[PDB]
Amino acid sequence: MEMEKEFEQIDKSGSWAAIYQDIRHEASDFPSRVAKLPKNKNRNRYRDVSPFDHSRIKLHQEDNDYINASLIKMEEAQRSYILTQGPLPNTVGHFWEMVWEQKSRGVVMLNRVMEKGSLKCAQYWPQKEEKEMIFEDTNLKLTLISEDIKSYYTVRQLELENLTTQETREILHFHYTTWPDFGVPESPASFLNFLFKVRESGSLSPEHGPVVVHCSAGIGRSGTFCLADTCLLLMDKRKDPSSVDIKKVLLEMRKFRMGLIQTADQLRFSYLAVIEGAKFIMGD
Ligand SMILES: O=C(O)C1c2ccccc2Oc2ccccc21
Repeated sequence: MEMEKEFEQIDKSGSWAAIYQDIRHEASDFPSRVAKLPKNKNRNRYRDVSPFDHSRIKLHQEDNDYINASLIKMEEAQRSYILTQGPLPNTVGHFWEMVWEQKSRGVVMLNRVMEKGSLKCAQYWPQKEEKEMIFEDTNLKLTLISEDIKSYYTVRQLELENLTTQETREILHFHYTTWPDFGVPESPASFLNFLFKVRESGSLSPEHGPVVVHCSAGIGRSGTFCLADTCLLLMDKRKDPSSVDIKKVLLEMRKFRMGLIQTADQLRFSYLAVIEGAKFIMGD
């Protein structure tokens, strides 16, 4: 069923809350035993958001390999994403260790450091060129190279170098700064413009490690970004683009991380974004 007609049918019937609860009911439940070990309590931002054991990212260290981060591997679409929480004061070094070890080119940030008057993640990147950051626990140095501030978002060029050797890779940083909590972007227009800037950078392409995507919990806004990207890629690949079922793609993605899409409004906005974005994919 053309999603655009499925969309109008749900809107006219006002059944978004009903559709959303049906997804919640059918979603995978896998163990998260490593996340719940007492040694890891200060590595989790939210008691109720944990990576499954089968899909969690492992840090390359013998001491403690745990980070709140999941590998979402889309087979039909040939895209991978790492979804993670906003870094905590004691996990900013782990965060950059993961980017290094997984060979990522891009970090996508969908939250502000402060929202609703509370801290939603650590200030984990440098704000001035001449004030670099050193992460002593993981032996990394991070330098701001350049910053491009636009109306809806900011792009930063960062230098990451192995202080174990001398390997130097440049990481890009895509910061959406207008998205509110459990809320929706302004018009899917600015969110789609942002998604197309990440794509144009190379950050989502198979010559690199998976993109790192976060918000505060790494399930709501983060979920909306990977769901919209994968659904548009499928529409581009298939003989019949009307065969793309957004609810079925979401349930596939929920095999790899719990809770993706946090509200019925986030589900509705994901539909809107894919419907408006398809008007480019199909040749306009
Ligand atoms: O499709 C593939 O060749 C491969 C893959 C194979 C089986 C299952 C999942 C899967 O995911 C991805 C994701 C990105 C790139 C390649 C793959």
